[PDB]
Amino acid sequence: TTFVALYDYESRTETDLSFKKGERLQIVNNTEGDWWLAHSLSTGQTGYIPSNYVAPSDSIQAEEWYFGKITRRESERLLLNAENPRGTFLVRESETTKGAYCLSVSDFDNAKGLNVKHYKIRKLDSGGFYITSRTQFNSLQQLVAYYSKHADGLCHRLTTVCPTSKPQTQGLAKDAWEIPRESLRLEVKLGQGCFGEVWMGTWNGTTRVAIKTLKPGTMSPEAFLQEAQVMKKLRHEKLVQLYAVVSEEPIYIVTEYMSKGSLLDFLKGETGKYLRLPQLVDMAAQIASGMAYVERMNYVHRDLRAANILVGENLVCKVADFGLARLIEDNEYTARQGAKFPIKWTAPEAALYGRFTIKSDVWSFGILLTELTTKGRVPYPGMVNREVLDQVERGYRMPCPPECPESLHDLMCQCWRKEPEERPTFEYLQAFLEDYFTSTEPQYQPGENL
Ligand SMILES: Nc1ncnc2c1ncn2[C@@H]1O[C@H](COP(=O)(O)OP(=O)(O)NP(=O)(O)O)[C@@H](O)[C@H]1O
Repeated sequence: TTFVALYDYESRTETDLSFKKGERLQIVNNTEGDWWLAHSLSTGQTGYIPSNYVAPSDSIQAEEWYFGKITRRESERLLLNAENPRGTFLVRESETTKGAYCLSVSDFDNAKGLNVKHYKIRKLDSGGFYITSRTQFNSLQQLVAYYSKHADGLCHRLTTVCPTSKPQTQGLAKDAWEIPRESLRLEVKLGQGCFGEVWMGTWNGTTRVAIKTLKPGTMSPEAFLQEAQVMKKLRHEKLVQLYAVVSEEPIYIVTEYMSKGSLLDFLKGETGKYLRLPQLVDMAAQIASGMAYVERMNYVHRDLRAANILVGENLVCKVADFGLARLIEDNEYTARQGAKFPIKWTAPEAALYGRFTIKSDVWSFGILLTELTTKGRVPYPGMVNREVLDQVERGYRMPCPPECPESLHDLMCQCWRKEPEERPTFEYLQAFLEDYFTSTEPQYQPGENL
């Protein structure tokens, strides 16, 4: 009946419990959802813990190398990390065959360099588990134990478990949402937007967070609180999580801190000097993935651009600042006008008639695509804000960027169709970009290569 910690966790409050990976814990109350009351069997300490940091003892989820429901693409990003020795692996659920699993392994070819090999694990009618029919096992852990000693047909002996980063807890702590202004300490100014500032800081003197401040008069706290309730329910690995808020003016917005900064700045400079097409297309794919979730949830971003995409380790990109723009009470901004309104990323029907939809976000994604292929160069280079809308209304569209493949420029043009409903979906954009360089995420090795 005991559980086991999958990761190390540091206590953030007076009532939660710290633990180290591998510690055995007794859930002495699970009547909650994301935060459970636990008791450490080794230390005797009690306290709340994030439910996504533990797994039932002896379960397959308890296995260090079992990544469960991770896609083939996501598993590849993790395995291809430069630090990973050859033979680094993970096991996950197969996407094409229900009930089946998959062993993904990192390999190096002197005529292909670093690469990932995928092997589908089928479970017979009897009960055996196998990659090759000439070798079956009664369990996934038995299989893994075998190939850790002998490659036996695999690209390399299983050597190291794929490392990963601690998952985000849902909320800063149990029941924390509308928090006291004094629970935060601002430490490093990260930037100054148009309606406030952003700082790297600390919550409760223990947790690293990002804090955005809104100048009084920007938007009504009441409307803000209603909208924050909606955004709070949006959870996806390619969306920056909203942690907590201080609803009274000056309004505070606490989200997860992205150390690598914005995509725009990462695009310009030295960080993006040797950035090649395959990298830029993968970042675009991640962005389309988060926006497809937004699409599935029937939500609307309203301010999509490279400045609003954040970067993390493993070239991870996350969609930020969604929903807020709609609350701005600024008179000029409300009329899609002013030096504060991002007209260069706005679809004509949104600017002209205020018709903001997932389709106008698709138009914005097309513009973002140009920043990604021009090292962050500003859209419509020779045009001033005040003349952009009239030009685009008459049919003007940016030409193919220098060095950008025409095929990608064609995608942008689809996103910029005059008819919003003729514009592609984010589901489509994600699939197109993920499979851009011949790779619809298929192909599994056969079995015995020698
Ligand atoms: N969660 C975060 N983690 C790290 N840095 C962040 C984070 N959020 C914002 N920033 C940084 O802060 C600046 C953004 O401030 P912000 O007020 O959001 O301006 P913006 O980029 O101009 N767009 P907008 O907010 O739509 O007007 C950029 O330097 C970002 O890198």
